[PDB]
Amino acid sequence: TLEKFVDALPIPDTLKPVQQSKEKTYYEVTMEECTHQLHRDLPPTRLWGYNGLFPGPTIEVKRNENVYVKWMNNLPSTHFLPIDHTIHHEEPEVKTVVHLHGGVTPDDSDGYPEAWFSKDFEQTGPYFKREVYHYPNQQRGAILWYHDHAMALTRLNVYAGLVGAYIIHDPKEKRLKLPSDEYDVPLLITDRTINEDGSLFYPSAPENPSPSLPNPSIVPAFCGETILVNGKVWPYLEVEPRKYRFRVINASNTRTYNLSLDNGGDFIQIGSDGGLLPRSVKLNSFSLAPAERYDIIIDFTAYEGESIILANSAGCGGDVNPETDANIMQFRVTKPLAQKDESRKPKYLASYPSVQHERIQNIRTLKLAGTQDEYGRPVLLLNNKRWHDPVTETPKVGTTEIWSIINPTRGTHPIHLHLVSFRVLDRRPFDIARYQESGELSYTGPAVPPPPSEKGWKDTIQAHAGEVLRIAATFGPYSGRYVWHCHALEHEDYDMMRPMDITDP
Ligand SMILES: [Cu+2]
Ligand SMILES: [Cu+2]
Ligand SMILES: [Cu+2]
Ligand SMILES: [Cu+2]
Repeated sequence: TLEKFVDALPIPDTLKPVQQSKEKTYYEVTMEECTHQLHRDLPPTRLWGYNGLFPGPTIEVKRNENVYVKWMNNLPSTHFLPIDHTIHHEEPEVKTVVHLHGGVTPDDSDGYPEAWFSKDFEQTGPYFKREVYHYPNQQRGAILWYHDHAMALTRLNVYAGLVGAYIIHDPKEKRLKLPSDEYDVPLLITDRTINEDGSLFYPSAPENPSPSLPNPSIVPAFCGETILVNGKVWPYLEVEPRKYRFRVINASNTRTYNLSLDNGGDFIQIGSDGGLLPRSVKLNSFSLAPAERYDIIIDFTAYEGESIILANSAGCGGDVNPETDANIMQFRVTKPLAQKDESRKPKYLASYPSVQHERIQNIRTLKLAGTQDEYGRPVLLLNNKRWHDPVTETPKVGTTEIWSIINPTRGTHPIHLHLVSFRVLDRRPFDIARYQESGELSYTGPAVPPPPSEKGWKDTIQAHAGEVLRIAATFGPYSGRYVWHCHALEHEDYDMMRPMDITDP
């Protein structure tokens, strides 16, 4: 296997605006097929990248900054990864649309899966309205990220390399003196399988495919043989002996990570998907499913000279392998201090979400289910509805709902709602067999409130097997057509995604 920790961690450059005034910031980002070396010992890999980079440029904005991004497709007319033509029913082969994950965004700038476009916008999907997306950024400071969201192609376009970081800085948070600038570093984690010739491998069918299966065929899960951070295989990062802030993003298709430091050191979590936690949390490990973000401080002050592995204990399709996927990256505490560490790790960070006292307008019960298709493949469904079925999740703008998510399946699903961030209320285990036979919900234990890591704002949430997860969301400030879905991309594409209409009655 590839030798670990021989390439330095890339830190994507921050994107520069094409035009900027006090009133408007304007960016242009063009999707390009390019080649990049992913490891010292590999030939360059053909990838799809925003501005031809993998990951894409980091975009940094201020809270309330009036931002526009013209996302453009300049990709080849043929994909290089295997397309399954049976999962969606003349359209172009390569369709793209950019979604700002976590963005409080008007609906026509949200990257609806059917708002896709081909090269130069030559062909556009039925929900396409505009070329230049508008991000008003009227939301809490947080780690966001942007990625492709095209109908029935999301798992492929994201795997190809179409992911990047987007950070909203709220100037009100500056007084906290959290590690900043060079000491504030995004970590986009993506698992990949790479052929000897350097080319990406993505499966064209399940292992030992039934003769009944189409070719190519979608698979329900992808587990990569190798882990990359910021577009390099098992990299090292030279750090100063001081406090760093890391914006940890799971940009993988399926894989969940459970992260720790191999010297037994602690993380201090300061933020979740939706921004700063009300109080900092000391953690020895944390779970990170697709699309979740952790905003953490690691304090290297006492560890000068040491090499510390960011390790992983979560399996993907089996037990973790000590020599491969148990490793994410390596910190080397060998960079001389550039200046005094004047950063802080404060306990008191932000207002509790619980200060809010919104009236519960609706309690929405939702189930994670699915069926089997004519080929014998599993089709994962929210409420046993297809993406194309008439909309059923129709919250009213400005109102608050409790969503009760029932998971009788064998696995976790990282459920994501567009537009909003939400509070986690509790998780409660239930009798799966009884639910499957009668549809009746019989609890097998008391409700468990969220751990401190989940006492802030979330937008992607692990709904574990055999549990009912309750979340509370206020639907706004915008009305329009959004979505909600499982963020395991293999599930999302077939067919665990539903429209979500926020109505203005
Ligand atoms: Cu996303
Ligand atoms: Cu999203
Ligand atoms: Cu799923
Ligand atoms: Cu989405």
